[PDB]
Amino acid sequence: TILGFTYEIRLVEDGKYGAQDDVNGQWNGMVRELIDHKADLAVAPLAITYVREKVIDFSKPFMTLGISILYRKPNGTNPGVFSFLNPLSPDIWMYVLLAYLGVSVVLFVILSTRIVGGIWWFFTLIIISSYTANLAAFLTVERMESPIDSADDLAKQTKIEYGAVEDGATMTFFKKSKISTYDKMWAFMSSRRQSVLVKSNEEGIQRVLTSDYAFLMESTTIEFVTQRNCNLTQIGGLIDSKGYGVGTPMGSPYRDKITIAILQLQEEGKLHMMKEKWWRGVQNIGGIFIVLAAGLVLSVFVAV
Amino acid sequence: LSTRIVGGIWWFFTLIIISSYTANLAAFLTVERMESPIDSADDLAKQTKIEYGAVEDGATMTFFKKSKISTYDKMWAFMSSRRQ
Amino acid sequence: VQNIGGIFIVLAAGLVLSVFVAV
Amino acid sequence: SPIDSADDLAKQTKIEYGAVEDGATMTFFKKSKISTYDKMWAFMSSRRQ
Ligand SMILES: C/C(=C/C=C/[C@@H](C)C(=O)O)[C@H]1CN[C@H](C(=O)O)[C@H]1CC(=O)O
Ligand SMILES: C/C(=C/C=C/[C@@H](C)C(=O)O)[C@H]1CN[C@H](C(=O)O)[C@H]1CC(=O)O
Repeated sequence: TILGFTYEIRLVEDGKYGAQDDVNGQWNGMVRELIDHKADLAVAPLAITYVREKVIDFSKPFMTLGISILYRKPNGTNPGVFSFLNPLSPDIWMYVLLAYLGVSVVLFVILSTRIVGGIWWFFTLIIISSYTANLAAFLTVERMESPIDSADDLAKQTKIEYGAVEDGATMTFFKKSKISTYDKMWAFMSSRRQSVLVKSNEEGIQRVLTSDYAFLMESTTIEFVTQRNCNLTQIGGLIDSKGYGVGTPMGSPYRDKITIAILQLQEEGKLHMMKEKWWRGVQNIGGIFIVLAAGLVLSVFVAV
Repeated sequence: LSTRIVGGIWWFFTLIIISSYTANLAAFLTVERMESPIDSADDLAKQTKIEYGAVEDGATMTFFKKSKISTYDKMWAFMSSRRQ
Repeated sequence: VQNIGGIFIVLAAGLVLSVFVAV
Repeated sequence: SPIDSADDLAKQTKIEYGAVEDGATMTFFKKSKISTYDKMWAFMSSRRQ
């Protein structure tokens, strides 16, 4: 509507983006389809990398983004309704019930009262001391466990599997990266090549749903997969800033008018409205209150 | 015996809520005392959670450019990779 | 168990001693 | 915990450590195949005075 050109959409024959093979230097995907002038405009969301900018021409990026880490929501901890069997296991509960039965059967025949009260005192103090120590240890081992906040915590671990789509920046960005943690990421990608280098974004989503997987993927599509699926989460900030631009052949005379039109659309903020249109659209303690209420209503029922 | 068991469950209730309070405070104090901040120059070059940079190009940046230590050189490469 | 069973054993021995006191 | 070997002081930083200025003790962390000895070299370079 802003330039008056008529256009026809044709699917590329291999269904993949612009990459190259190192065995011959031949590009394939978007770049090979664009150097031979088979198509002119590449509106498909390509990344503005370095070597793909060097080979073929890009417009100005109409929006920016980065790579980030997709993870399963760690919602495995929930007390729920009652469920106080898990803290202070019922072996201890039947032990103290047998102790209460023993003091109840001694209570019929009862200088004796002072020592019975004393042994009851330090028995209850030792029991409550052990329970407070165990609960404090349990809370400080639960609180010292944290989710993987960013890429450094994922670099510290190796048990949770991680990876990205095969080629297309990601690990080819990591081999063009001298950061030692990201060098360890690239060494992991080389060492664990044969399991997690899935090209499809569907199975890269699907491996997070089934397995304990982290998936390195585009920060824009985080919004789409979190609007669709509410069981997923984003961890980490933004690694490095990239963008989505328009792919043109080298020396295309239309490209200057295309980026002037992109800046004209961004002058009024035209992109944001259809971006939002297409892209948006203590209980562990609570049981003892019920226990005290049941005991109070039992005392009320036996009092009358 | 009814007043005795009401007093017993009252002492038990305040006992268990102070027990949970002590466990919560002990966990909070243990996490706070085991938490340590960053002070060394290697404590920023080790992870990517903290980003950093110099004022501009010049004596700050050319010292890390000439870093043969491979400790300032690693953070130099990190800040060089995302100079924008 | 372990510590708790030993505390139970000590409690039973003290109960036996209190019965011996009560005679 | 008390100190047990060089890997425990490799991650440690509150206890400073060093060696002779010029000698053969330098060349263990000048050339090494373990990154912990590189961390001790970083410890020497940060505390060269
Ligand atoms: C998921 C993906 C895979 C690319 C794979 C390689 C082998 C390719 O065909 O260039 C694409 C999606 N669009 C991205 C882009 O080009 O911006 C690219 C991945 C990426 O570069 O972040
Ligand atoms: C035992 C020893 C002691 C230190 C000597 C220094 C203080 C000196 O007089 O230069 C020597 C042995 N040869 C080493 C050297 O090559 O200087 C040095 C030990 C070392 O510092 O590695």
